[PDB]
Amino acid sequence: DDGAPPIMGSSVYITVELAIAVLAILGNVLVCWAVWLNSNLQNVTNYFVVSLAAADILVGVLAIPFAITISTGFCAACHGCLFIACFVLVLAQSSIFSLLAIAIDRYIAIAIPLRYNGLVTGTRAAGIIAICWVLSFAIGLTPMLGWNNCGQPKEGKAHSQGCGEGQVACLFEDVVPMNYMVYFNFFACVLVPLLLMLGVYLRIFAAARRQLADLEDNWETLNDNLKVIEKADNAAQVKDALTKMRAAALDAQKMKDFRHGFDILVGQIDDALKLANEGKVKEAQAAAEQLKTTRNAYIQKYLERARSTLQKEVHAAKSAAIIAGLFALCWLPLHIINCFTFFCPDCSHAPLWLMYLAIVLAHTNSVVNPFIYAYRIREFRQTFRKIIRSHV
Ligand SMILES: Nc1nc(NCCN2CCC(c3ccccc3)CC2)nc2nc(-c3ccco3)nn12
Ligand SMILES: CC(C)CCC[C@@H](C)[C@H]1CC[C@H]2[C@@H]3CC=C4C[C@@H](O)CC[C@]4(C)[C@H]3CC[C@]12C
Ligand SMILES: CC(C)CCC[C@@H](C)[C@H]1CC[C@H]2[C@@H]3CC=C4C[C@@H](O)CC[C@]4(C)[C@H]3CC[C@]12C
Ligand SMILES: CC(C)CCC[C@@H](C)[C@H]1CC[C@H]2[C@@H]3CC=C4C[C@@H](O)CC[C@]4(C)[C@H]3CC[C@]12C
Ligand SMILES: CC(C)CCC[C@@H](C)[C@H]1CC[C@H]2[C@@H]3CC=C4C[C@@H](O)CC[C@]4(C)[C@H]3CC[C@]12C
Ligand SMILES: CCCCCCCC/C=C/CCCCCCCC(=O)OC[C@@H](O)CO
Ligand SMILES: CCCCCCCC/C=C\CCCCCCCC(=O)O
Ligand SMILES: CCCCCCCC/C=C\CCCCCCCC(=O)O
Ligand code: NA
Repeated sequence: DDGAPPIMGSSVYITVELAIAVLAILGNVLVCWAVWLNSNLQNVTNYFVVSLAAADILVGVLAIPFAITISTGFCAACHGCLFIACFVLVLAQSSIFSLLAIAIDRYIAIAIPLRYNGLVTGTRAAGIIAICWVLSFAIGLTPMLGWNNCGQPKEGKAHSQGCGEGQVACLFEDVVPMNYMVYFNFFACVLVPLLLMLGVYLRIFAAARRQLADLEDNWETLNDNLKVIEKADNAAQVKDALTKMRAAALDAQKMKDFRHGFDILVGQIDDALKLANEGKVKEAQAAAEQLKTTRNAYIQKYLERARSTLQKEVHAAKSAAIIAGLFALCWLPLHIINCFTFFCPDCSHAPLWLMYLAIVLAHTNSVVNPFIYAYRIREFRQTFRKIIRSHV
């Protein structure tokens, strides 16, 4: 009619989809290759990273070819059409499970580092990954379980396209119910987990900030109470300061040169405490001055290393949170459009070109994670360089 031949816009959409598919495959194969090759990348966190890269490889290999297919409106048995339409929901759900697992993994690592290695193992991670893939199929293919529009085929459209008996024009919104897409897929299965992830990341950053402040508080307490002892004028004041220092030292103690340093510190505090209890103020103060040598030669090195470890965990959690935020940024437009279609039947449907933009944007998310790893994680970046240099 008055509209341009459909193959022209179709050709642009399909070409862009194929470009995205190539890049999603290439980048995420590289991710999987790096983890396979580099033992420094083989940890539980990165097993979920690989599960996420696998979902993104399958966006390129399967979901994008399926999206290209369903954009034609080809004649199909309705339940086969549903599979074509819904398989991408499986991969998105799997991604959400991987993203949530990564957040939780980093929370356990910062909140209870002493039991992380005993609690979060590779064997348990592989079990969780398998369970999450099964649940992703069940959630994303729930329309194949009967929550579909196949009982109400658009017969006039099927007839105009010459479809056979029992077939429909395979179009996403004709077969997939929008109440499923909004209430079940978006609200329950996407939005709630993303808000949960946000809460987990808030807890991670709050715990890091609290632990860093506790490190500096213990350091300040050590130096303040040293001054208190130096300008004390009786044995009772030295004793009070040393008793608070001994509790802090044990509290900071909670590796061989680390343990020797705290062993020295507590012993030296005990030395001065014994002199103080005998009422020997000058001798107690001189004994407490020895603590400065231990503080410079050991304690300050522990403080710097503890701080450095925490800042690396903050940096790693920020990298993970960026990937979760980019998943939300890339998928929200499509979900929001579905909300308008569903909740505002008096509003004109979002136009075809905008839907395809939103679909392309969702698919582009399967391209971006390898770049975040390359730019933010040195161990990935260096391994990528080795693979590319040695093999391309
Ligand atoms: N909703 C939706 N559609 C499609 N494809 C059909 C596009 N067609 C939808 C109708 C539109 C139209 C415009 C003006 C007048 C009538 C009709 C044309 C354009 N694919 C999807 N994927 C996800 C999706 C996956 C995860 C969350 O949402 N929603 N969705
Ligand atoms: C392991 C991988 C590579 C295999 C991929 C198999 C895919 C391509 C197969 C599995 C099930 C198939 C669908 C099953 C039924 C129908 C209904 C029919 O009227 C049109 C084709 C259609 C829509 C098929 C398209 C192709 C399909 C999606
Ligand atoms: C054994 C594994 C590896 C195969 C992968 C399973 C998927 C891709 C295939 C296997 C069998 C397929 C189904 C076989 C037959 C039909 C009946 C038709 O009316 C609609 C499609 C539908 C419902 C297919 C949907 C997709 C399907 C579930
Ligand atoms: C997730 C972040 C980036 C926000 C994205 C907001 C996008 C998805 C929003 C902002 C403005 C919105 C549009 C505002 C008005 C209309 C006209 C109505 O007849 C159909 C929906 C439609 C076309 C909306 C679709 C969704 C929309 C494009
Ligand atoms: C934390 C944030 C990102 C959650 C996402 C917010 C979503 C659920 C919000 C943002 C804008 C909202 C839409 C804004 C306007 C309208 C038009 C109205 O006639 C029906 C509801 C509808 C369609 C809203 C539905 C819900 C909506 C899509
Ligand atoms: C149409 C059907 C298409 C096929 C869909 C199949 C989707 C299932 C894909 C699953 C990919 C999962 C890969 C994820 C692999 C993660 C690595 C791992 O778990 O190893 C850790 C342990 O070994 C350490 O002890
Ligand atoms: C690495 C393996 C990747 C798989 C390659 C497949 C790429 C082909 C892309 C899209 C499939 C085209 C489907 C055409 C729909 C039929 C149109 C119609 O019947 O009207
Ligand atoms: C569509 C919603 C899914 C419905 C709920 C399904 C219930 C599955 C829940 C948890 C799985 C727990 C893992 C148990 C592993 C058992 C392994 C074994 O028996 O050998
Ligand atoms: Na993904």
